[PDB]
Amino acid sequence: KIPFYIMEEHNEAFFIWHYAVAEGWINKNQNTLLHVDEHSDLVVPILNSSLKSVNENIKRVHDFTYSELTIANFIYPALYQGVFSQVYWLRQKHDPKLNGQKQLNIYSHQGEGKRLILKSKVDFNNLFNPDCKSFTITPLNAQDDLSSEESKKLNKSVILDIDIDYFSCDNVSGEYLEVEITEEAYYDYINNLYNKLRICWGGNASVKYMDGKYYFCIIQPDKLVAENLKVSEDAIVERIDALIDFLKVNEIQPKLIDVCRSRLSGYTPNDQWEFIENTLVEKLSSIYEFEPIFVSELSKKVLV
Amino acid sequence: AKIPFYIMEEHNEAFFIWHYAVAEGWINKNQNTLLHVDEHSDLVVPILNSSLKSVNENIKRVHDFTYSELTIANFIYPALYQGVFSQVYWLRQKHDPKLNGQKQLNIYSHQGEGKRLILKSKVDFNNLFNPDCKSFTITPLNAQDDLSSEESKKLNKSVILDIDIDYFSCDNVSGEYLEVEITEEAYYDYINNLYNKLRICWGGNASVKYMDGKYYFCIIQPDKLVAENLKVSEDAIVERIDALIDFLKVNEIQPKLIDVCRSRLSGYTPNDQWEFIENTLVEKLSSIYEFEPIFVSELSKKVLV
Ligand SMILES: [Mg+2]
Ligand SMILES: [Mn+2]
Ligand SMILES: [Mn+2]
Ligand SMILES: [Mn+2]
Ligand SMILES: [Mn+2]
Repeated sequence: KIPFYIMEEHNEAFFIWHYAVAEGWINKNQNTLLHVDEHSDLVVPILNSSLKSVNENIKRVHDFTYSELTIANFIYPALYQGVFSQVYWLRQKHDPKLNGQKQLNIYSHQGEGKRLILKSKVDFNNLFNPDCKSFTITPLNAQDDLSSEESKKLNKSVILDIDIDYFSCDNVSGEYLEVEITEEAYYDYINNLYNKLRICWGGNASVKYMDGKYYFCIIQPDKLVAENLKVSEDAIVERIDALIDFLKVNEIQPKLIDVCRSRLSGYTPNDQWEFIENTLVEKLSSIYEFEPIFVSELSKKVLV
Repeated sequence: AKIPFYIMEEHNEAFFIWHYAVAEGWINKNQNTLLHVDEHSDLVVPILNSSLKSVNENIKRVHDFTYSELTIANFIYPALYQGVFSQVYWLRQKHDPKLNGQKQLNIYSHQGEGKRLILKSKVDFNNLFNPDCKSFTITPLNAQDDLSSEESKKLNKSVILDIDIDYFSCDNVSGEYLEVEITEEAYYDYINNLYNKLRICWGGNASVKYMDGKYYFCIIQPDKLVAENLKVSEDAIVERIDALIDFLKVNEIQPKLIDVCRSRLSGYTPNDQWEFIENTLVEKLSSIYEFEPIFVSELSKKVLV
């Protein structure tokens, strides 16, 4: 049986990886992240906690995961800790400019493990620096014919990290961020000349009134440049089958599989997420042996 | 002849002052130089709800737009798109070493509507004779720079002296700190729900706080202690004001309009220094220029009548 885990939001993947190392399902380091997602999740985080200290025990990892980790900044931390030595990002259609391997290195400011710094060329000072980790991020497609040399390089301690929004996505519902505010806060935003929030926070940011309630729209997606990434149930099935073929052809045997719904964040359509998860698990069960366990089960063992 | 001199609280108000200066005829409609003396570039490209073509119609319209869609960092490119300035010179204490020489840039609006601004490094073939497309330069400067006669000649044309007092002494941590009053429901969902969208999207870059029976959502800097401190001493401030006054004398700068921004309500200028910086700056500017400083409120007064 392959360890198989399902989470609501992607930051939880960090907790699952460290749990797997603790139980010994995957190795301490030199693992491969097969990151199957519409988004790269390669935001370089600044953290309050040192990633050196977070690693010590699983209870500390759990608290960090649901505190400082976002749904787009959870990979570079795992790379800085040396959990993965190479990342393969699988997408429906990649940007044309970005193609082939990318030789990168990550270190923290003054070795504190708080402010991560990304570089293409390894600095002379970071030569034989334990803080500095070298790795490669590669853009792949499910329809890519992979060479015998490239196939060998990918197939080393593989973690199959799948976000359901890979198959069908809604960036408009996903990007949109709001918080309910008081009438006093709403009024000051519009009418106060020097309301810091209006004149210091740009983009599409706004305040709105609905149902006798007030909201600060922190982030509104640009609907003019928004692509229609929501596809039919047939297109989803086709896309899931294409992933199975990529895994079959490259003879991928994961040491850990994790699935992210991304339906509470709204990136996966709310009327599809059940169909995509159910169909994926069915299709994954045809080539792999596993028992799907919800991430809550891991939390309960840690909290007690 | 006195130089029109206007003091404002926040930098978005500069846009209003520039268009007022055009309407009165203190400066020309176009081909002005923006001498931008500030710690921050204020070169955010804004996507707007109002067309910048329509905003320019009358001064009331400009005033409404300034206190609506503008931020303290996106007020320059709208003025460049409207053709108010043909070149910007950014005066900073210490620039990025990579940033050298004049940057040949052009700005145009999506479909010529004047709502969505698009910034480019080279003029697109379609925008070669397009009157919606404006060509300009943005150049870094230092107060210690000795300009050539060719350089000084190029720069010293219809100058607007645009000073943000955060150039002399700055606090980016105080300036970047934002908080908004939220409801009980919003506060307790953030606290109890692990999948609350504010939590999972922003993590340690945001937080919530309870103060005097009220709830706030706060945008915060993680590892705040390690963040840079640009707050300097009064002596350093005086030395830096003298350095500017010397640069203005040496290059024989005679501004058609001076505007000063406090940035103390936004908190970019330290609250214990802003009065000292402003008073010293105005005192040492009067040693090389003749003017009577007027607060931006007096301009707003006339428009709303
Ligand atoms: Mg706005
Ligand atoms: Mn993801
Ligand atoms: Mn995703
Ligand atoms: Mn400014
Ligand atoms: Mn400034």
